[PDB]
Amino acid sequence: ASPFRLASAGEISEVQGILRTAGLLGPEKRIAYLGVLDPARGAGSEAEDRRFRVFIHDVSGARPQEVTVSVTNGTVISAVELDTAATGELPVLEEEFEVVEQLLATDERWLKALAARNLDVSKVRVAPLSAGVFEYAEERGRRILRGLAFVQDFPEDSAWAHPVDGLVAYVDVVSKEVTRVIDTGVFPVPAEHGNYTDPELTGPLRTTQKPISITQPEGPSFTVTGGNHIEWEKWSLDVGFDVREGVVLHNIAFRDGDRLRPIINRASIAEMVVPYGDPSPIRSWQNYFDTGEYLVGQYANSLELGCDCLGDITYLSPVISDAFGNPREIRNGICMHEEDWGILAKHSDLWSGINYTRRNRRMVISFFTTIGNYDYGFYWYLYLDGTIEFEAKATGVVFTSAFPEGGSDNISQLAPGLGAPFHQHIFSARLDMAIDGFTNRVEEEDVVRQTMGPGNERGNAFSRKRTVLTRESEAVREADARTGRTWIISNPESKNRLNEPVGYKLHAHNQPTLLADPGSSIARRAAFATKDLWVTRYADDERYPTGDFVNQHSGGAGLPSYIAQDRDIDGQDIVVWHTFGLTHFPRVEDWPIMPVDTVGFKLRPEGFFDRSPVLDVPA
Amino acid sequence: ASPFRLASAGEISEVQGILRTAGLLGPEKRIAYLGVLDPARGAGSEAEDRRFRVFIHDVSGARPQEVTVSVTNGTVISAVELDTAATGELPVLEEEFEVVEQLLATDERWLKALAARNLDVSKVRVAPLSAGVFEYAEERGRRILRGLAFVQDFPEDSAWAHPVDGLVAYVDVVSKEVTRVIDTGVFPVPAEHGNYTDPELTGPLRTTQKPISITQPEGPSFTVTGGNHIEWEKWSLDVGFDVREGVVLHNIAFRDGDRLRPIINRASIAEMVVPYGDPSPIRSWQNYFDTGEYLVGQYANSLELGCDCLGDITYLSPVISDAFGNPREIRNGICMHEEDWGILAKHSDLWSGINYTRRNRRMVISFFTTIGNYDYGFYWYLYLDGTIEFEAKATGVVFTSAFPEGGSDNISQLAPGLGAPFHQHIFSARLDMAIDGFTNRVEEEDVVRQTMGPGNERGNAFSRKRTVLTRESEAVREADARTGRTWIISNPESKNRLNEPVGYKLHAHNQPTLLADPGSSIARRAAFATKDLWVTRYADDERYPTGDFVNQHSGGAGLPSYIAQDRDIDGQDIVVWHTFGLTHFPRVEDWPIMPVDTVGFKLRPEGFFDRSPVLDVPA
Ligand SMILES: [Cu+2]
Ligand SMILES: [Cu+2]
Ligand code: NA
Ligand code: NA
Repeated sequence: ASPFRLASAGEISEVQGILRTAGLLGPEKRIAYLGVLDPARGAGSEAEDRRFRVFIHDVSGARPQEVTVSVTNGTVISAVELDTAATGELPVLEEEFEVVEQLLATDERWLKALAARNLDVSKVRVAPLSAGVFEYAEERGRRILRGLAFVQDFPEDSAWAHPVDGLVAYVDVVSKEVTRVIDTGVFPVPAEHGNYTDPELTGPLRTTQKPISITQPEGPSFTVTGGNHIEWEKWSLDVGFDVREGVVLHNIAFRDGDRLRPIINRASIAEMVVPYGDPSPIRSWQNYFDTGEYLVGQYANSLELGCDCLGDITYLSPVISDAFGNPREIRNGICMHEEDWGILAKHSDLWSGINYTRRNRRMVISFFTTIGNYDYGFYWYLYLDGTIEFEAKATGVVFTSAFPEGGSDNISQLAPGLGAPFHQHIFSARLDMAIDGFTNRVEEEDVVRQTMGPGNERGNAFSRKRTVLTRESEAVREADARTGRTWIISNPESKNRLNEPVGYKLHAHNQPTLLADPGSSIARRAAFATKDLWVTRYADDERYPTGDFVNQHSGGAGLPSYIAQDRDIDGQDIVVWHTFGLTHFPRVEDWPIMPVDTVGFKLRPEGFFDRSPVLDVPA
Repeated sequence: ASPFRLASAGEISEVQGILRTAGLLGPEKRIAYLGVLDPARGAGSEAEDRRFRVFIHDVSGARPQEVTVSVTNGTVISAVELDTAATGELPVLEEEFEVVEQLLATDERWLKALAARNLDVSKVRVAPLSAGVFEYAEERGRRILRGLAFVQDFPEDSAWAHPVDGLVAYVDVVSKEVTRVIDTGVFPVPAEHGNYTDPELTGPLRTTQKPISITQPEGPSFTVTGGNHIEWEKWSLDVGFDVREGVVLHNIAFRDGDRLRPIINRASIAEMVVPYGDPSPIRSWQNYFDTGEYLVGQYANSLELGCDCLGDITYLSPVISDAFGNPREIRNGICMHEEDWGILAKHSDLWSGINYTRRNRRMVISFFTTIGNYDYGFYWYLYLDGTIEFEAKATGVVFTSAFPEGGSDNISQLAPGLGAPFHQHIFSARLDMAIDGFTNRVEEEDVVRQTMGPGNERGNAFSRKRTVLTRESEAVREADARTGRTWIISNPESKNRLNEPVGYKLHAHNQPTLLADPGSSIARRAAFATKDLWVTRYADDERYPTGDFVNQHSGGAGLPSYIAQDRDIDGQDIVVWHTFGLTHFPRVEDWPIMPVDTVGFKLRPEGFFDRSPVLDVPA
């Protein structure tokens, strides 16, 4: 039955077949995105209709299309020609990755720039970098990538150690033309290698680590049915996968006694952006929307046992479409396991004589992706006590530049002559809430300090206040760590045994939000990133905080447009969008490969249950 | 040699003998605190002098003494009589715990109050609660405890479910007199039990948890020598234990190539306070300095294998003095183990074809203590990548009251008629820094946003600024989460290969600090808790942010007194004092036994190393 099951090879093949039969997938067409759509609200009672959404690119220069297909019924539901100058370009295609370097290698301007620096063109790697929207009128409606160069001394060399600063190129990847080559002057190309598997750099490998063995002799405590339905320690959910968003959780619910109680209808990382803070014209345009522009799911790693995921691991192997509509498996792309999480609850009582200790555990659902130099792990955690948590783990190799003679206010030094421009990695978690069902509301809760005086003669009292966000125009909120600000999602029509509305409290890390000037291109294209919390009324076409087409798309779409509708969110079907990020001033310790750093958020039950939900956990 | 070794049973007995011989430990004397002193600065070339500090109480009413003994030389170094009305009372004595209930049980005022509520005196437990300093002039110079009552229906009942509100009593535990009994009127005593091992409340215990087995077939990767010297994955340290502070870390250093590089000379939790935010006179005086008043180390639990600490565990069993100077072992009081910590670093490179993944681990040193209703786990972590972290885990049973008819702005409802007053748990970590040696300084680092305009035409630039804290008067700092504020401890005389001062960066959680009105008794007694970061010049007698004697002691000592000296801290031997805490508005899920919640901080290397320190970690 499972309408939330993962896409199968057969379903993608059938989408291909339906598109072909309908005249929409001839030899010049390429699929830039393909994913299954979620069931409509209230569709459970009706029969399944598995629908897929497809963005089709045309290599001959014709306009791209957005298409929705019914794989159940073998039909095309809708097909619409896109005007990309207006609504945005399609996501970067796998196959364009090589094109920037290939075109530049026979361009006379590019070759002149390389010859000035005594660089062999065969050794020069060029990254295919998203272009954004700046002052170049000719780029409007054209698929552009920008190119930054890095020297690779030999095939196994880390080119990131050898950035070619002072040089950037712009390329039309459809007409296959180089539009601009900018050379602001030569900088020394940093000479030290950054080869972290070279014994010369690592030194002798440590022989001091003794093994750690994590086993489950009776297997894991979770079950998987229907391919992707998880049941674990009162929790129930479906693990989806999408080529854009990556791992998506559906139908997060908790079995409280005899009742399956919904909590979150859909949880995803709906966008992530990496804005750079270096004003050099060589990099001042760079803002990588890894999710919206590159599609993080499509570059999910195959994860190796005992290396990437340790313990008793159950894998999912999601299937995606290649550029022609053939199915492609990402073998062992999703890890699922439970792990011990220390003490859950403990008390040694002075009067009863009873000593009591219980252990915690969490269910982990993760994937790891690679976008150029960056590698990111996306981890969702469900805990015994009802807590839900997301954690992003950032690693890879830092994006480099030259380090200016005389230093920099916007770049860190990593090695002689080698710099790393300052940047942020900013995520948007889209939480389609369903606290005990769909009738929800959000309150902002602040700690309230009280003045010494009447009613508080010793000046010890403190309190809190809650402010209901009633309409979307009032629902764009900022952090206030000093006042312990959190946000509670509750169901005003579902009360606990103490007659208080059931709820969940979102605890943010209160890291800095987008630092760019509010008048910048990135502040408009990533408006979501300027505020910590947004609440919208649910709509099926409001999927991403940046809109459907982010690549080379100005403001116009996404959260600021959604919120303008000023819809009722006080006891309605709502969606929370939480912005959270890492602000990275690279350190020498990040070079030549960066140790993991983390950011995330959690939600904890807040009067959702009638007492602790973990009293039945055994010793 | 090991001058940082744990106190032995023999040393404690020998201190007893030296005190007895000196005429300082007759039959009326009791030891309220005993601990080993750290070696003086510059020791190492000179032979060992193990010195112990002792606070000696007199049950006959004589003035207490502070005494320092050289156990090496068999001498009393110093003995001084204390005027407690001036400098503070000694910590609460174990033997005083029973006294409050016992004295109240034959007091006619107390009995009248219990009779008004139809409570059998034999069933009424009375907590021995620290008194603080308020308006009661007769308490000055007297050892007072206050008593709040909880009914126990039978021996194994959790009395916390049955608070007796409207009633409090004050008792002189030396003269054995009840000074005051206050009855502001009857409240219903909540009737539901809170017995978390009663099958009627737990229901059938889960049978769904399959085992998780964590083993190390070759044993652990760390060594223990000299009883408490740890070496693990380049780290070196000594694990101390004190009855006041609990686990204390000494000589944290990292072996970088051939050189042992100090980072932190001493790390401890030097105070922790639990202020309550209920303005009822029954509780408005309550502020529990678990460390300074009660001594958290003395109540450290014996930790059961597979239950409290999971995996291949190495235990220390610290020895403390009882009230008479006899040694007492806390068996398995400190857990030591290493554990896997997910991915350390990972990159799959598009150009080199090299795929690389390494796992992280951390060394864990912990203890768990119980202070009445509260139980707290203190965890120190050292990570492969040079990160140092502390985590506190708070659990136990919440402190209860009646829940007022018509609600409360300062108390949460947990069960019918049962409340939990709002409170905070606020810690002070004292980090005697030694970044590459003792010549250190602290900078406050904020993110700096930049305006769009000349030099920043696209409005993307961002930067940071660092402000050196030059003197103690400038070194009392507050959080600013919005600007990503951190604090860097560096050595201005030790530079990395890039000619930059080596450093470590402190990352705080930026939780609310002390909420009480600044004119309250607790704001003065816990002044440290009002600001996130303090920096002092090291002095051997500046051990606690609240001074040596916290019990019933007004302001006048501790950090505000130390900072007044306005000493140079710019390239000097300095101490960082970081305040961090949890603000707890109890939830129904916290009842009848609370799931663990956490707070802490970490320090990460910041140009301390010349490149990543984990390049030599094997696959
Ligand atoms: Cu980064
Ligand atoms: Cu608490
Ligand atoms: Na919703
Ligand atoms: Na120091």
